[PDB]
Amino acid sequence: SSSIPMPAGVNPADLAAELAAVVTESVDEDYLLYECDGQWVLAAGVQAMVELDSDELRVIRDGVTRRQQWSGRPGAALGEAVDRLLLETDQAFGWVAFEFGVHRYGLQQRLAPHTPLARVFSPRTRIMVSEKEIRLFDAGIRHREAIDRLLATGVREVPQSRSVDVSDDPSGFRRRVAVAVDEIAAGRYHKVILSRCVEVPFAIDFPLTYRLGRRHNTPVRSFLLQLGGIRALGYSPELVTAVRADGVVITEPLAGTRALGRGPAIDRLARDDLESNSKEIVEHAISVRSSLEEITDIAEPGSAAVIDFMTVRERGSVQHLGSTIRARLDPSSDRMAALEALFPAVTASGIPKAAGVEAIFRLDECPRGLYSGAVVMLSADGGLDAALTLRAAYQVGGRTWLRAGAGIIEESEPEREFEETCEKLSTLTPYLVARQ
Ligand SMILES: C=C(Oc1cccc(C(=O)O)c1O)C(=O)O
Repeated sequence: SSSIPMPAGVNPADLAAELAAVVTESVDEDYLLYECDGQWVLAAGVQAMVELDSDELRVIRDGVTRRQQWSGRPGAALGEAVDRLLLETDQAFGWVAFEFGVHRYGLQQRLAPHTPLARVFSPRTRIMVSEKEIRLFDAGIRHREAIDRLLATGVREVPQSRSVDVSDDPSGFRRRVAVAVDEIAAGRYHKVILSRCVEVPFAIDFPLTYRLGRRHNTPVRSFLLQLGGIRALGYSPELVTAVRADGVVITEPLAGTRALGRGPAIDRLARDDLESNSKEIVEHAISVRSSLEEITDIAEPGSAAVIDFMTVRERGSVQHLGSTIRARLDPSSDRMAALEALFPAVTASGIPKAAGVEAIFRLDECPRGLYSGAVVMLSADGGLDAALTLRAAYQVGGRTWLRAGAGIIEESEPEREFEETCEKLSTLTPYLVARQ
């Protein structure tokens, strides 16, 4: 509801991130930038905030915090609070923790009090950036003036990045991998994704880092946020769930990994290896089966289908085997129920789910929080778009970190699994812009 023609030699990702940096800073506000199918949506300012925790639900608007106790499904509690936000505004944005998906698998009591499950907000203003134009939704005079100043200033040149060491293992990932391998060999579960955090020993400039890393990655979705004391950015390699206004539900499971970006002929050899490797084919097949079973739980009988099976999905520093699972949302179900059914992603949890999710509580640094959760965009028309939170950097308090994991199966070796985490961390490590 008002538009500005997109400038000549300006990329949408660069202008969207610059608007997020410069405009929100001049007004000192929180925001969330979400990239979805050629559109960069900047959700600027917080009109109301839904905070879902393990023990309480809070809705915060114009200084007033309303508290509620909730029981049963976290999805039903969040759904009720978000539908309310959406009666007022067209779109809501936020993040859903890994911990949101534990209730389905009987692990609710394992959550410590005040464990975040989700943060979803109604923005005061939305600025939508595409190749076509810049659209303004409910932008006030002060914001419009700040936008015009940004367009006249132009985009900042991105400085040289600063390197980070990913070779150290302070959290004993190699040790934790060996424990999971022993458990799988004993028949406890088939696969588990374990992870490790990597401390970034300097403050980074989130918008500039986002810009730099975006030039070198091909994610399904991307985000940049500053929300409630959390800064985060990511190049999501997978849609965990999308629910369209017409009832169509999609999930894009990934399983299997090879390095990418190492040179054309090297990348082709790795691509050919991935597509013919029995170990990778088996795991992908098993994951697509698990994913189909989950989507079946919320779909119209017999509406579930695999529309893309076992194809190479290129993701910057890595390439994965991917499938697309499509269904029709059953009338007895809803968008939150679909999210819960597909949560946490099989890709970043384990198989069987209940045993794999429980192994993560024992064998990984918990709560995972944003990592392996999702970044979400919800619409008043019933839409839900949820990007899997992998290939992301975070800043909370005075701490900046990266996080990456690997799929552990019976044949897994701690050394090769550690190397696999290095490949995934390389989606970001060469593009970290130091804060100036
Ligand atoms: C979990 C991470 O990445 C992954 C993505 C897709 C598949 C796998 C897998 O192991 O089959 C995988 O490990 C991470 O980037 O932290």
